[PDB]
Amino acid sequence: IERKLEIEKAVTDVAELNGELRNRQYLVEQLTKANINDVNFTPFKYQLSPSLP
Amino acid sequence: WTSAAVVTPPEPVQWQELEKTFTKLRVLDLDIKIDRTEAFNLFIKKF
Amino acid sequence: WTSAAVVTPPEPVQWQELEKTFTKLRVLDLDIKIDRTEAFNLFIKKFQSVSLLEEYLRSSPYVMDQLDLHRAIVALSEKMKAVDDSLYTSWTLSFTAPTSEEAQTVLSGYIDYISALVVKESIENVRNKLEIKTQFEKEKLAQDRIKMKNQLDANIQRLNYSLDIANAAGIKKPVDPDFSISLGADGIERKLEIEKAVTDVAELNGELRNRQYLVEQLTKANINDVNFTPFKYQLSPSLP
Amino acid sequence: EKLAQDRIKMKNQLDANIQRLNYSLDIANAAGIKKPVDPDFSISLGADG
Repeated sequence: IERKLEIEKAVTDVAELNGELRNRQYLVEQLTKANINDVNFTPFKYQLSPSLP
Repeated sequence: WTSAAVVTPPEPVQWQELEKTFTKLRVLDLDIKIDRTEAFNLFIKKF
Repeated sequence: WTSAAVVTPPEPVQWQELEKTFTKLRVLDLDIKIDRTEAFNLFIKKFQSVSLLEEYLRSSPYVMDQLDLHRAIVALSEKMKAVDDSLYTSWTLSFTAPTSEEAQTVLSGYIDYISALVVKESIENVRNKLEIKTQFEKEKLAQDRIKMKNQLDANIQRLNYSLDIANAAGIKKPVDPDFSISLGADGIERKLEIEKAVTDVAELNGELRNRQYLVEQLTKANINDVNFTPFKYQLSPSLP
Repeated sequence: EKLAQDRIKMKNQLDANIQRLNYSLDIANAAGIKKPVDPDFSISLGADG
């Protein structure tokens, strides 16, 4: 018990023993890095493109 | 005198560069999208 | 002087080559179909397209033999018609020309020009879904691999604090919820160190190895130009 | 095609397992447990087994 008490007092970063917390940091990093680039699309389809009457 | 255009809501193949950008944020646990018919209604609305 | 076709949504037996393909992919957990009634509808949607029709006309040699051109092409384009005619669904497609062999040839050809577009689009839609599928699965494993590594890392730091507590209570041979001591300081030591020598988390994990197998087949899989018909003839274009 | 793909997924689990069994042989040894008596590398059966 006394060894265990001393190990937990020595904990500096709660994520060192925590996988969830670790992969969660990784999410926040991946999110922060990710970008939406200027993609082009046309919000419609032409049955008829503008006519020359 | 008069020019016209016949316009319909866009088809899947037109959406492919948009479907490459949504596969993640889907991986990043973000599921979003741009609904073809909703994009079209936004056109007719602004037009 | 008016040629006519009656078209119906295509029969199952016309879908067999497309079914052998979608089955290859279902195995790779890609549930992808082309609804026969959907292809029939996109067929009629394209067919009703003035823009598409003028393209066909301007590019057919048979129409061109026979710049007041734009005015002629706009006129021919007014002689193509499609009406919807109930047991099954069926549409009647028609075109009218000065001669009867002209009327049938220009209808026949515009049907094949449209049928070709729809077959190309449909084949590209499915490839598009494969490139989204293969994309997804690779980024997800790449991402799950860094999550397995991270977990193994916290599991090492935990085993590290297990050794230290096994020794502080003098359990050195075999036999707690946070730091499991059972194995005892002797095992926990050889173990603490087999876990320090792992280089890829995939070594001790059937899942991750199998996931690479998927991401492999998905990358080596091909959708090959299939040749189908988005409809079924009741009446092939007539000789009026 | 589903069999051909599962026959292969098995081989991968069998391989992943051999590596696991292989590191149990070593943890068995270093703990003294030679004869028949763990969550990640079970040594129960003891090194000779």
